[PDB]
Amino acid sequence: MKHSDEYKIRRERNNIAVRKSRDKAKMRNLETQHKVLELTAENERLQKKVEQLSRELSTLRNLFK
Amino acid sequence: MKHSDEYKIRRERNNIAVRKSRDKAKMRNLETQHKVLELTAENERLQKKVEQLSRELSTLRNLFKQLPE
DNA sequence: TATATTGCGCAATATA
DNA sequence: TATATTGCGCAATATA
Repeated sequence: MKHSDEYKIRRERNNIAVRKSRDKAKMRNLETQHKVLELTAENERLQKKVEQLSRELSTLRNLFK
Repeated sequence: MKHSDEYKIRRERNNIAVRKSRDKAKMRNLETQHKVLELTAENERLQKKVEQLSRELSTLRNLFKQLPE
């Protein structure tokens, strides 16, 4: 029923709502992808810190010898 | 929209390709969500280890500085 | 030549 | 009444 002016307005508003809904869904998907990058970097940083602390513990303990 | 047989064949092939591409993208999203769960559990393990070792080092440093010269 | 990926429209459906 | 979400599809673009 493309000719009705009420139809044209309804499609106009739904197209706006559809694009808004899909935009939000895309941002949620990107946020999840970004969380993977953040956690990967943070886990690498924490592993480096584990290794640094272990080196410092071993150096300090060598003062016993 | 042509509407030749060549056009109908091209639309059919693209429609199949679109569904296959969307299925793959949705599966990637599911894998990414699982990856977040795996990395969060690993992050919690690493935070606990860093805290444990930091306390151990702090206590050992305190012991050594209680020594006289 | 082809398939893969993408933003979008439509209408049905879900929800307020 | 309204906006929000989604299966199906289209055509432009990206890629092989």
